[PDB]
Amino acid sequence: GFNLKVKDLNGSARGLTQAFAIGELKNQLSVGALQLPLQFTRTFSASMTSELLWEVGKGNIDPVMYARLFFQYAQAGGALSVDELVNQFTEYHQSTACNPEIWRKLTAYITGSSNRAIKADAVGKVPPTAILEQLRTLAPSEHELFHHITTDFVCHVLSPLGFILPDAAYVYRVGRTATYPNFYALVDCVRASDLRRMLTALSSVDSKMLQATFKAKGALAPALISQHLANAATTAFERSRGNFDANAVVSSVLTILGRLWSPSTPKELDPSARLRNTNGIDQLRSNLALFIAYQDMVKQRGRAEVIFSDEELSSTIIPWFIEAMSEVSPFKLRPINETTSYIGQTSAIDHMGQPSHVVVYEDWQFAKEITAFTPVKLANNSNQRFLDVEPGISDRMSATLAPIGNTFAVSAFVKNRTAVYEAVSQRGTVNSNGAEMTLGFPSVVERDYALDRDPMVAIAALRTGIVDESLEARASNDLKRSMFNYYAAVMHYAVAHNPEVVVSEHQGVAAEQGSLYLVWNVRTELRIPVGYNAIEGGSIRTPEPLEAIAYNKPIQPSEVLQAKVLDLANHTTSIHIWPWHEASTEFAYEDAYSVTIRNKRYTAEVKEFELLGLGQRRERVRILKPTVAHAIIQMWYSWFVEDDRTLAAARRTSRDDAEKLAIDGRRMQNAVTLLRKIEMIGTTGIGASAVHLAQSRIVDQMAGRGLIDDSSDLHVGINRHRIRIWAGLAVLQMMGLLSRSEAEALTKVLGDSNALGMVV
Amino acid sequence: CNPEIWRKLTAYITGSSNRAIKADAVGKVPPTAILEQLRTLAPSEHELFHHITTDFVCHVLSPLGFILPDAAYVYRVGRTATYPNFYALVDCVRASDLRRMLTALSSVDSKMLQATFKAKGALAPALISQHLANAATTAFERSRGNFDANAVVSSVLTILGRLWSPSTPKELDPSARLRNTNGIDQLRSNLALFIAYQDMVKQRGRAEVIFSDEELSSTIIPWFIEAMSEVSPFKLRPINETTSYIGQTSAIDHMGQPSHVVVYEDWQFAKEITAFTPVKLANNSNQRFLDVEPGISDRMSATLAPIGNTFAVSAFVKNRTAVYEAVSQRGTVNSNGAEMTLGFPSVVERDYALDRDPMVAIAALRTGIVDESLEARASNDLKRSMFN
Repeated sequence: GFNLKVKDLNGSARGLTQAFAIGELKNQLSVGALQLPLQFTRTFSASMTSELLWEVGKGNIDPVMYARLFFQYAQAGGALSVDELVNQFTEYHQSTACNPEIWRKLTAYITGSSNRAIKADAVGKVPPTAILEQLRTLAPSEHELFHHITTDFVCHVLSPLGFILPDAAYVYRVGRTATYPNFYALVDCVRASDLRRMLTALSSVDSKMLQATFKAKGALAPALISQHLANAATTAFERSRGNFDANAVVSSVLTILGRLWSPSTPKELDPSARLRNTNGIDQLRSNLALFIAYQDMVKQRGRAEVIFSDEELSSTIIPWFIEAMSEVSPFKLRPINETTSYIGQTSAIDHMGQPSHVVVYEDWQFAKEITAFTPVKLANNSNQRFLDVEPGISDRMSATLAPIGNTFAVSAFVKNRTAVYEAVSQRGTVNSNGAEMTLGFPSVVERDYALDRDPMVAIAALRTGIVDESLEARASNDLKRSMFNYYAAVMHYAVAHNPEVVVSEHQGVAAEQGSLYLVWNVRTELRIPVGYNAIEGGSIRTPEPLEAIAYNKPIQPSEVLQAKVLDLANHTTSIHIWPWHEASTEFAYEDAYSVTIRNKRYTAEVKEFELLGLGQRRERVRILKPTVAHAIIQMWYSWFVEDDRTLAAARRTSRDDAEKLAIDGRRMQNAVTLLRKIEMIGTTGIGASAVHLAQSRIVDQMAGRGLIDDSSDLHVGINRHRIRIWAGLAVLQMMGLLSRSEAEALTKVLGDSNALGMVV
Repeated sequence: CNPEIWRKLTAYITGSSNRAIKADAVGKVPPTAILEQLRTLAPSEHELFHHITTDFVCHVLSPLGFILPDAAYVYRVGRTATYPNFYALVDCVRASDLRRMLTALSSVDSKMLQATFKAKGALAPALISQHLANAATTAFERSRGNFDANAVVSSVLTILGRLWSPSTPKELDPSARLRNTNGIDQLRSNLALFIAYQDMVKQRGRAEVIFSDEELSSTIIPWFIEAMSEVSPFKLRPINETTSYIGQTSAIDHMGQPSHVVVYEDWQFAKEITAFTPVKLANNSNQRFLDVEPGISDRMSATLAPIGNTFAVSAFVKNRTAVYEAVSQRGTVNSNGAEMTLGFPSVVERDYALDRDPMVAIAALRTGIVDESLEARASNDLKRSMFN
């Protein structure tokens, strides 16, 4: 729901300038006339709208799945980086799998003794679960993943089918992932691929015959295999060497695509026609994701250096950079046309006419369900849980959910956003300071609501283009990353609609090298109110993807991009679980409605379960945070408050008496629309149940403390609408939809301009 | 559903955590011993749970070899609140959810567990740990939450509210098909279900339907009836025979109109008062033998007989009517009219049972207002009593 003034970008939003992204913060902006062309066919983007449950087998040790999960773990909530996540695994795996001490202890626990060895046609089957039970005390690992990966390794090598009962069911949730590939995120793909080879090393053609060597002619003596497997797990490990640094893979490969993007390729080295012939590099130089990534890297690094095992090596080794990008990563490769299918664009207009107001949007579908579950622990000290989804609460909320999606729909949003911008006696204009641009991108917003950060601080950073140096490392790192996701999504919609482009170098700050940037070309009408450009010939070259987008015409979105509920129901009811806690929420709500009647104040307090009409209260149940839905509402919220803020500063700065009568106009007008919206939700299964409980409790308080006859005032015009607005906000809050802190700053907005018409 | 736990207790009976032996030597094992383990394995507050799982295992464990069927365990079924508050109804539906839950555990397939391993004889133990785990899960996964118990009662009473009412609005009045559904005749004629409606709509302020009707609740559910028929302590009675313990008697003036009217429950006192000393068999559990030691019980019971004589309800109503008269008759509306007093020990006994002052409930009746400060369980016990 980010609004911006297109004329002055550096002022309006510094964060979305390409000028910012390549590292020029000076008054100077990219020079419109410079050199060399390009066309982007495809890109690397993650999936939207996907919540998937992945079982981890008996065995089977899927070397990609784990490498995929690791990413989801580092992503869906911060745990360091997926690079730092791997070298943690190596230390665990060395301290454990390579150490015969830990093997002696756990082989003794299974059967039959630590010292004595018996061929034992007697020994019966064993559960995989008890070994983890052993391992939690044996290898007090933070990330409970590791205990499975080692496990089903042993469960792979243990199957003559007697001793191993290959029965357990364990599942992990693959959720929404950040869409676009930050530089270190690429590094994170390569490091995720280091893992791919590692695990497909563990389960091997020789790991299957370790079983078959001891399958003949029957049972054999146990005490030994504690020392052999201990090194056998090292043999697959010592054989897989880190070799080439994943940081270095990406550092060098990017360096070269930038050398062949640039119009300046100096004397010494321009790419070999051999490496130019390498498969896929046709689709790589035409990949935009890689381009924004280059900008990212050279901005932070300030140089690009090469391993020089090329001209040969990276032509033969690696393409596997592609493999890292192709299989392991959530970033799987797409045609650039079909990546933006969820993005529309629409303008307001004047008579002639130029657009007064241009709105870029993502079509999103709300709902379907809101899941409510109660976790159950099977064994102590662990995150192992069955999640019983307890419905009828889930349903009850889902019912109240349906109308919200209706009244808050993005379709509904763009309507109420466009038809408002008109000013007195038309006609325009560049007056009022030109043509505003607003862009909702819930896909980006969802990341902040998932990582439990206030999205508004990121939005803040966009306008200013600076972050507070004070806040802790992990905090800014979450911010910067999210701040990238905006910029990225912009240049994808920006590029997808005008592929003909120019790459050009920069003077440089040091000057060391410089960053390569983009300029567009677009056909349009003659005379421009819009942000500075020549325009010279009805076509215009522009550096900033905003201006390039402003010159487009209305677009229909191809797909609805329906957000989906996770199925706890069919699976988890029988199965164990992932890192669920941070991604969900304790289910509790309290609120109170107060009012003054006849110079006396009454107050009712309400609890969450009273609102769903049940008793008494169940504290154990939790709700899965609906991170997406909040982001859509954010789009509305972010419009209401930020306009009100600037319009206040607009009315002060407006000297003209005719201009101010318009300003305070726009303020009251859309404020009632907001009121209309909330009041509507305030009438729902919950909302009236809320209003009823409230009023019910006030009167019983009015009977005791005095005469009841005063209750007539609760039914008065104003008090009747009052309780309704509150209930509306109160119902949104007791669902994942409204922060109490944002609703406070919402109500004040409803009160900063009087914003109550009695209106018969 | 947890196989680690099943392994642990199967190992605990005999003979080892790892090695599995058919073991025709192994003799029987006591159920009390399985519970001793369970107190450490699944530390629940309500010890009920440990028995219900227990005799599931003693049901699937009876080729009769391993289980020695020797124990004696007893529970006290005492006085219950008499009438079904709205939320008590929800509690009935929720209990029949448990009826189907358990009747799932003891099954035609839990019984073939006897018949599957009856062939051809004793078999290796390491197996049955994983078998039972899946056996109890199939019983669990088969009983699904299905219908929300609140939503059941909400909607079934709501439609009963629709055909009781003189206002049956334009939009929806019951289908004659569901109107014909068996038992709905005794449902619209059920008094408890009516005061329950009043209860519900007082708190809720509206009545909504699952809207699976017009069809569903004609076909599903009657099972509301099933929940109410079997499980519940509230079992269905003719309304003529429900008030059988209630008498009524009036004082009078000369003409005369009643001066004083007393409604009462005939109750008989005594006979005995038991005194016991609890003896613990095992620590950490509520398991006790209770040796009732008489000569105290007999001594008090001896003193109890005369209290019964002097306090019998009969003597109460006798001494109550004869007081109210005033000089030279005649009435009246003076003295503030004709008083009515009604004792209901059945109701008061609940408060003395729940360790509450009957007088605080009584006070709430006269005023009709409760203190909002006091804690949840406290008021909830009050309102529940205030309903009774």
